Amino acid sequence: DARQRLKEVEVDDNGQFMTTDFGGNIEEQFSLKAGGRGSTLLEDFIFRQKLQHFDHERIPERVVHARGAGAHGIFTSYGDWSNITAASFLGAKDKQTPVFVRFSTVAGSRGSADTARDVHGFATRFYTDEGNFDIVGNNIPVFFIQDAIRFPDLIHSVKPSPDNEVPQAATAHDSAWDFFSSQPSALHTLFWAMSGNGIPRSYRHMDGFGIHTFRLVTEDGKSKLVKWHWKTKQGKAALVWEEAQVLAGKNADFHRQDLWDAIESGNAPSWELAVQLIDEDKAQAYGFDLLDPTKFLPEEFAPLQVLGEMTLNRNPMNYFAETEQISFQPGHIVRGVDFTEDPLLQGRLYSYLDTQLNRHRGPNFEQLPINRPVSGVHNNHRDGQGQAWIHKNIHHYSPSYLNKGYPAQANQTVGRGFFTTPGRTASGVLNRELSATFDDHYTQPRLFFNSLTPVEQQFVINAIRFEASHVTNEQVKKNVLEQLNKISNDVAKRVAVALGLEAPQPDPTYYHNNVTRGVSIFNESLPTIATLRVGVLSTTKGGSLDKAKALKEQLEKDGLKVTVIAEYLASGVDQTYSAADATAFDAVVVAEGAERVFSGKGAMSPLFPAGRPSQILTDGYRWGKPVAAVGSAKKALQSIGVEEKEAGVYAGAQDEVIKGVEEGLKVFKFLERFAVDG
Amino acid sequence: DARQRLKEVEVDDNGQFMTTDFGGNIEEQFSLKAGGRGSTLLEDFIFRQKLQHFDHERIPERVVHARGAGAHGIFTSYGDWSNITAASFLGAKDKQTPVFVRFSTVAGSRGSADTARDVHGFATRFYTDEGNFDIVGNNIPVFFIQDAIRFPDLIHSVKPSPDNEVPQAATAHDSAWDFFSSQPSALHTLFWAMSGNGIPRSYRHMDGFGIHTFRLVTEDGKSKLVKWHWKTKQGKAALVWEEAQVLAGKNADFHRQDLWDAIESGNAPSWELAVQLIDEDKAQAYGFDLLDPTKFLPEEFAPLQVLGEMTLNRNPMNYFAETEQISFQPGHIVRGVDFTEDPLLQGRLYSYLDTQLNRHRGPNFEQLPINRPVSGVHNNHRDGQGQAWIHKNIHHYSPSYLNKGYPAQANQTVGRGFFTTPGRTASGVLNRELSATFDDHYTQPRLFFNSLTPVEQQFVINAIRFEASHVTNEQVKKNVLEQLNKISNDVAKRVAVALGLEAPQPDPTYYHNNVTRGVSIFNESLPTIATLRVGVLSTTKGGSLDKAKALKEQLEKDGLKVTVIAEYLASGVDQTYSAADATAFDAVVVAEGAERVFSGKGAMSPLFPAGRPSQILTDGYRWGKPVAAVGSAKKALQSIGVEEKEAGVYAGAQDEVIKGVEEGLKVFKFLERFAVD
Amino acid sequence: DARQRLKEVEVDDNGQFMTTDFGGNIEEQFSLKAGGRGSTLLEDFIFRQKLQHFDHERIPERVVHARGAGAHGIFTSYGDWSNITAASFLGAKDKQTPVFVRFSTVAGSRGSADTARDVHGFATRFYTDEGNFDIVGNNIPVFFIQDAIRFPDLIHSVKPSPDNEVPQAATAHDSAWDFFSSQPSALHTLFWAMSGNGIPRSYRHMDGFGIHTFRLVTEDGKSKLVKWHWKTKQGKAALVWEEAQVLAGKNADFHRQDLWDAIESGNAPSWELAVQLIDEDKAQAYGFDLLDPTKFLPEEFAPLQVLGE
Ligand code: HEM
Ligand code: HEM
Ligand code: HEM
Repeated sequence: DARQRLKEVEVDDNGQFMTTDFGGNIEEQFSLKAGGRGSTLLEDFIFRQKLQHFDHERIPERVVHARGAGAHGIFTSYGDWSNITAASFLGAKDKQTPVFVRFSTVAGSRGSADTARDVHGFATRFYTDEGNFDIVGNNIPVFFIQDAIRFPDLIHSVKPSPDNEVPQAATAHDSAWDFFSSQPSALHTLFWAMSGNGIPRSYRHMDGFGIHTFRLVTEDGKSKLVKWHWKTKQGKAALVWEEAQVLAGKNADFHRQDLWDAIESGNAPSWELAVQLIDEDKAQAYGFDLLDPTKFLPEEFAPLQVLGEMTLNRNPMNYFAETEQISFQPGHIVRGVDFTEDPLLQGRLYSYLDTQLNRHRGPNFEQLPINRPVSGVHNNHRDGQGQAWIHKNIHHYSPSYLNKGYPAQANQTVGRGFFTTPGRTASGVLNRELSATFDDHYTQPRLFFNSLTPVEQQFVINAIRFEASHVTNEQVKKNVLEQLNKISNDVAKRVAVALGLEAPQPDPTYYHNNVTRGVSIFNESLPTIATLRVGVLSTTKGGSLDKAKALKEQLEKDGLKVTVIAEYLASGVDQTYSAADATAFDAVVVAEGAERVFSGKGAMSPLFPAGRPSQILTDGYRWGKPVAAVGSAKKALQSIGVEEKEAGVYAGAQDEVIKGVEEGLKVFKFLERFAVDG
Repeated sequence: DARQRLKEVEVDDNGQFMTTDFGGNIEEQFSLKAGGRGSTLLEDFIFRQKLQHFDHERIPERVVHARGAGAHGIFTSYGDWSNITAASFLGAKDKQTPVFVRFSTVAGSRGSADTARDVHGFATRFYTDEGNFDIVGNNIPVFFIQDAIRFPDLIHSVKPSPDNEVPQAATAHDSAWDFFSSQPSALHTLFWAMSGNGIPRSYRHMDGFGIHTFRLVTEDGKSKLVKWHWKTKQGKAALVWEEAQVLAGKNADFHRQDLWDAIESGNAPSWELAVQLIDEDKAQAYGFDLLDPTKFLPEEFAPLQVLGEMTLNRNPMNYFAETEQISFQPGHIVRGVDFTEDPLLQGRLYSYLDTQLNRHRGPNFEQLPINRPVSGVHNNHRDGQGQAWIHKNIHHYSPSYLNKGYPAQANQTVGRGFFTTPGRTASGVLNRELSATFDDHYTQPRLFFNSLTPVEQQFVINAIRFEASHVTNEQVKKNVLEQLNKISNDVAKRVAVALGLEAPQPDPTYYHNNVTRGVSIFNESLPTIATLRVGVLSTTKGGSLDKAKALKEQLEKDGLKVTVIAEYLASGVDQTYSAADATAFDAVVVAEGAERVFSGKGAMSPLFPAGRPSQILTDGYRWGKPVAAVGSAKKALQSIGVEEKEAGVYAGAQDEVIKGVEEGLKVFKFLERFAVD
Repeated sequence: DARQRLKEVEVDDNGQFMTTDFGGNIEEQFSLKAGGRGSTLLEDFIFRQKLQHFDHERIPERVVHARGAGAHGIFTSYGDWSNITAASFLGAKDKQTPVFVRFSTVAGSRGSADTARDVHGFATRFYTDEGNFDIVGNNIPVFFIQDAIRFPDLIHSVKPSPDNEVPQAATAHDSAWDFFSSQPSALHTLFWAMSGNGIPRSYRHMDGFGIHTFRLVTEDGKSKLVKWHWKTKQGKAALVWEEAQVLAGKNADFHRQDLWDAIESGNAPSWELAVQLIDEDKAQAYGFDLLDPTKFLPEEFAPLQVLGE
C-alpha cells in the first residue's frame, strides 16, 4: 500500500460520540438559547467552535492548475542506473518507491470543467529514500514562454478578463490571442493545445513530459543532459471539441471520476518513465538550444530509453488533506539530478517555494502528512506557524562545539549530500537578455503540424478557427494570421476563411516538410480497451432489457464498463435516459427492441426530454464513436440516417456487434466522419 | 512523565546529516555562486529553503500576557468529588491528570522584564479523559472591569501610549491612571497590583484564582456556585519595588529561570486546588453580587475545600512549540462544570477562541501537539489551513443514514455529553446594562487595604506615590486622589503628600474597619526555604574561598542554592563580582577574609565595577534580606553602617551564621527596615 | 512637513460619535444581555466587532531588530553629484527628499530594553522621486558573518536558548560564545559590540553604516565601489555596562524616549551622509577584499566625502 505511511494520521469516527476539537463528548444540533423562542447565547461554546471551523475551511486555490485530481501509486525501477545517475530511486532493479501524482488543467479555477481545452499538468512525486523528488510536468512537451519572468504575463492573458472575470477556463478571448500573437514563442505550445492534447480522453490517456532539459549526475560528478517522458500504457486518446463542450456541462468531473473509477475497479493505470540522454556537447547541436523550453528534441536524434514503470493504484481517503494540500516544486531535487540554465526552469525554482507561503499560510507546509518525505528531516530550522514537531537539539546552529557537529554537513564525498554538477561554469557579462539561439519560434510548430494526420491537422485548424473567431479586435485577428503564416501559409489561409479575412502572402522563411514520430494521437490504435465505457440503450417494454443484460455481461468479461440505459430504473438498468448523455461513453449500442424509443409513442415519455434516445445515438455517431444496434434495433440506426456499412458502425447479432464494437474501440475515433477543407 | 504523549513528535538530530525540510542530505554553509567572487544563484534551493524558514519563524505574541513561561505536571485528586461535580478529573481519590501551566505578566510584550509591576497570569490546563479543561486565572482574585466589552479600553490604557509606544510593561503613565479614575471598578485590582501581588518573588510563590464564579454540576444536574483557588505550597513572597526595578535590568528572566531551575533541581513546585462553594440562592447574600468579578468572597463567609494537588515537574523541551504555542480558553470546559452570567466571563468565551485565529493563522490550532486532548476527537469538522489528519468518515454531516449515526449525539443522559445547568433561566428585557448590584466600587478596596500589615500598607501607598507621580496631567492626578479618598481618607492624604496636592475632605460613605484573612503576604513566614538563593561574597586571596566552599556545602545540604562570588572564576567560584547582583539572591553572606574587597583598592579591581561588593551587601540589606558575615568579615557590615544586633543581620562563627541565615530566610523580608509615614 | 503625504490617511476622532468599523453610531460600554443579570447574546454585533478587532491587533515582530523606534525627516543634498551617481536624490544642490529612519537593537524581542548590549540597526528610507531607496544599516561598520546562508546560525546562537528561552536581549550565554569561537569571522563585530558601540548613549549619538560595498553608477554605466556612512552631528557617546544594566530596568524606553523628546523639543538630530569611493581596480588593494563585509576601509585609504545631511 503506497498510502501506508499515512495510516498513523487516519481518524476513524465510527462508533464514537461527537466531540469538540479539544475533546469532550457533545451534542451539536441545537444552539443554546435564552428561553424557548429566545436568542442564541454567546456562551454556546459548542456552536462557535463548530462554525468557526466551518467558516475557515477554505484555503486559496493554486494560482495555476487549480482544477485537478490525483492518486497514490508505486514506481518500479527496471534497472541499476548508477552508470547514468546517482539517484537512489533509480539505483537498483525492481526497487520500489511510493509516488503521488496530480493531473490538472491550467487556467480554470477550482470547479471549472475537466474537459475545457487547456494544457494539462502531470506532476509526480517520488518519495525516495534520499528525499522527495518531484517531476512537475505537463501533457505537452514544450511551454509557451522562454523566460520565467514572463509567466505572470502569459497567465494573466489566458485567465479571465480582470474587469468582468470572463471567460472561465478558456483561451478563446481577446487577451489570450493578443499575447500569443505578441509573444510568438507561444505558438508551439498553442498548436499542441489546439490539437488532441488540449482535450484528452482522460488523465490515463496522456503522455507526460518534464519539458526542461535537466542533468543526470553520477557519483563521480559526470553529467548528461536529460529529458523526462511519461509514456502511457493505456495509449493516447482525445475527444472532439463539440463533444468536450457538452461534456463540460453534463459532467464537469469527467476526468477525476475516470481516474477514481479505474483505480477502484482494479484497473490501475501505468506509465513508463523514459529518458532522452545526450552529452553536454549536444546543447546546441540539433538546430535549437536545449536550454530553450519551447522546443522538443525529436526522437530521431535521441531515442527514448525506458527506466521504469509507475502504476497508480490507491485513491486518496480525503481529497482535501491529500490532493488539495500537496505542494509540488521543481526545487524538490535529489542527489543524482541537477538543473540546467533553462531561464524558464530557473525562475520556477523560486516561484513554487514562495507560492506555498500563500497557499498554506505559513512556512511549515512540508510537515503536512502528504508532503512529508519518508527519509528523515534533520536540520536547525525551528518555529514558524503551525510547528508540528518538538526539537531535541537545543544547539540549533552550525558550526558548534556544543552539538558536537550534528546535524553534520553532507556533500559529494560525505553523507550522500546534494551537489551541483562540478563542471558547470559561468562566463560573460551579467545580462537581462536571452540568447539569439532562442529566436526561431516557427520551425518546430511547423514540424509538429507536419507530423499529424490530415484529420488531426483539420482539428487543429478548427480549434484555431473556433477560438480566433471569439476575438473582438480586428487587428489582433490580423496579428494572429500574420504569425500563423510564418508557420504555414496553408494553415493561415484555412483559418482566415473562418475569420472572413485575407491571409498574408506566403513567407517561406521557416517553411519545411520535416516530420517527427510520436506526436500524433489518433494515428495509432489503443493497446487495450479495458475500462472503456459502453452505453447500452434499452427500454423497459418487452424483451430488450434481458438481452441488454446479456450484452453487458459479455462486454464486461472483456474489460469494459457497461451502463444499461432505459426509461426508468428497472431491474438491470444502470441509468435513466433523463440522466444519460453520449459524452459519458466511448461506444453506444442500441439493444434489440429499443428501437421503440426512437420513433412513435416510445419516444414521447415524460420520463425523459424529447428526442433523448435519438440524440444520444446522434451525438455518439457525429463525435466519431463506435455505434451499433443488435437485430431489429437497426431501425434506430436507420432513424438517424446512419448506414450499417459505414466504418465504426455495427449491426446484426449480439456476437457480430460485440466483436465489431470491441475492434472499433481500439480505433477509438472514426475520423472519416469529419470533413476536411476542400 | 507528564510529557509522555509528546514523545512521538520529538525529533533527535544527534548523529545525523543535515537535510532540507523535504529530505535529502545537504551542506548549508555556503551560498551557490557564479564564479569565485560571483553573485548568488536563484537555483540555490538549499539557501532559499533554509532562509525562508528562518524568515517566517515569528508568530504574533499574545494580545495580553505576552511575556510568560510554563511547565508540565500532574494534578492529583484528593477525593471522589461526584457529590459536587460530574467532572471526571475530580472523580476518584488519587486520580492523576496531566497538566500544563503558564504564568505571565499582562501588559508587557514578549521580551519585557519578569519583575515589572503587574497583575500576573496563572493559566492551568487539565488534560482530562473527558476533554481539555482550562482554568485561566490570575494571581489576584478580582479583575479591573465588570463587562468584557470594556477589555480593549482597559488594555489600551495600561499598554504603551500609541504615539510613541512608551512605556513598556508599566501602568506608571497618564492613560492608565486616567482609566483607573474614570472607571472606578478598577480600584480593587489596582490596590492588589500595588501590593506584593504586583511584584511576586517567583511564579512558585503566587496563589492563583479563577476570579469568576463558575458552577459545579452533578450528574443529576444539581449545581453549586464555585470560586477556584490555587494555594501555593511554597508560600507567598514578594519583592520590594526598588529591588524589582534593578532586577528588571540585571535579569529580565528572573521568574522563568527560577521556575526552570526549581524543576531541574528536583524541587518541583506544588499548589493545592481549593474551592469556595455557594448555594445558588445565596448569590447575592454576602454584601455584593457573585456575578461581579470585581469582588471576592471573604473566606470567613465560605471557607476553602481542598480538592487536590498539582505539581509541576517537567520543563518543556522546546519553548516555542510548547509554551509559546499553547492556547488557553475559558471556553475549554467539560461535563460537570458550567458558566455563570458574569458579564466579564461571558465575553472571554468569544475572545479566546477568536484570538487563536490571529496567533495561529488558521482554525486547526487544537491539532498542535501541546493543544491536543488525550481523550480523542470525533466530529464532522474538515479541512482548514494546516489540516494534519486524514478523516475516514466520508459522510461528514448529521443526521445521516449513510454514517449509521456516527459520530453520535451526546447529552446529559447519553454518552456523558456536556450539559448546561438544568434550571438556569433567563428573565426580563434584553438590555445593555449592568445590575445595580454591581455599583459599589470602594468597599472591597477598603477591605483589602484594612487587611494588610502596616508596612504592607505603606508598600501599597508608596507604589501609588511612585506611579501617580509619573502622571503629567494635573487634573488626572486630582481625579485619582478623589477616587482614593472614597476608599480611605488616610490613603488619599498619604498619596497626596508625594504629589504636592491637597487631599479632598473625608467622604465617609464607604469607609469601614472590616478585615479579612489571607490577602496579605509578608506577615506569614515561609513553609520552606528549599530553592532559596544565598550569595556568598568571598575573595581569591587567602583562605576565604576554602571557608566559602564549606559554607556552601552546609547550606546546600539544607536545600539552598548557593552562589560563591569572587573577583575571578577560581576553583570553587560560581560567579564573578562583575556578573553578580544582590537581586539574584534571597540572602547575602560575606565569607571571612572577604572584608578586604569592601574598602580601599581592594574595592577597585579592574575585574569589577567600583564598589561592587559593598553595593551587593548594601542592596541586600536595604531590600530587607537576611545578611550575614562570618568572623572578621563583620568588618564588611561595619563598613556599610550595619549593626550585628539588628533583626535579620547575623555575625559570628560559621555555625551561628548558617543557623541565623536559615531562620531569616523563613521570614524572607525584614520589614522593620522600611519607614512608615 | 516630512509627513505631509500621510495626512490624507489620518483619522481625527475629536468631537465625533463612536461607530462600528462599518459605520453607524453605537454605544459600546455594555454587552447585550438576556435579562438584568443575564447571559450575553450572540446577536450583540457591537460587542463582537469591537473585541474581534482587539483580538487581532498583533502582528509578528521582526525576526531580528524587533525592538526599535523611528522618526520622519528630510535629507538635503549638498551638491549635484551626477559625476559619481545617476541617483535622483543626489542630483542637485539643496535637493530635499523625505526620509524615515528606524533605529533598533538586534536580538531582543519587542519589549526588551533599549540599553541591552547589542549591535544596533540604523535603517533609512529615502522616498525619492525615482522610487524608495533604503540604506539598511547598523551602528557598527562590519558584520559577524561572510555568507548570508549562515544568518540563521548566527541569529539562533545569539537569541535565547530554545529550551527555556533564556536569556533575553543578551549574548552573555553559552551558545553565542560557542558560535563566536566556532565561526571566527564573527570576532571583528564582536569586538565592536563589546565596545561603546554596544551600549550607545542614544540613537542620536550613533554613526551608521551600510556595511557592504555597493556601487554608484553614472548615466554612462561607469561604476565606483562605495561605502555609505552616516556621521552623527551630535557626536558619538556611550554608557558604561554597569550603568546600562540598571537603566534597562529603570527605563527600558531610554533610547526611544530620548529620540521622541529631542524631536518634540525642537532639537531635531542630524547626520551627514558620507561616502568612501573606490575605483573598481582597487577592490583588493587595501589588505582585504572589499566584497568581504567583516572588514571596513580605513579612512587613511579613502577619506569620508560628505554628500548631504
Ligand atoms: C515547463 C514549464 C512548466 C510546467 C511543466 C509547469 C507545470 C505545473 C504543474 C503540473 C503545476 C501543478 C502542480 C500540482 O498539481 O499541484 C503547476 C503549478 C504552479 N506553477 Fe508551473 N509549470 C511550468 C511553468 C511555470 C513557471 C514558469 C512558473 C513561475 C515562474 C510556474 C509557477 C507555478 C506556480 C506558482 C504553481 C502553483 C503551485 C502550488 O500552488 O503548489 N510554473 N505548474
Ligand atoms: C477574570 C478576568 C481575566 C483573567 C483571569 C484573564 C487571564 C488571562 C491569562 C492568564 C491569559 C494568558 C494565558 C496564557 O498564559 O497563554 C490571558 C490571555 C488572553 N486574554 Fe484574558 N483574562 C481575563 C480577562 C479577559 C477578558 C475580559 C478578555 C476579552 C473579552 C480577555 C482576553 C484575552 C485574550 C484575547 C488573551 C490571549 C490568549 C491567547 O492568545 O492564547 N481576557 N488572559
Ligand atoms: C550587513 C549586514 C546586515 C545589516 C546592516 C542588517 C541590518 C538590519 C536592520 C537595521 C534591520 C531592521 C530594519 C528595521 O528597522 O525594520 C534588519 C532586519 C532584518 N534583517 Fe538584516 N542586517 C544584516 C544582515 C542580514 C542578513 C544576512 C539577513 C538574512 C539573509 C538579514 C535579514 C533580515 C530580516 C529577515 C529582517 C526583518 C526585516 C523586516 O521584518 O522588515 N539581515 N536588518
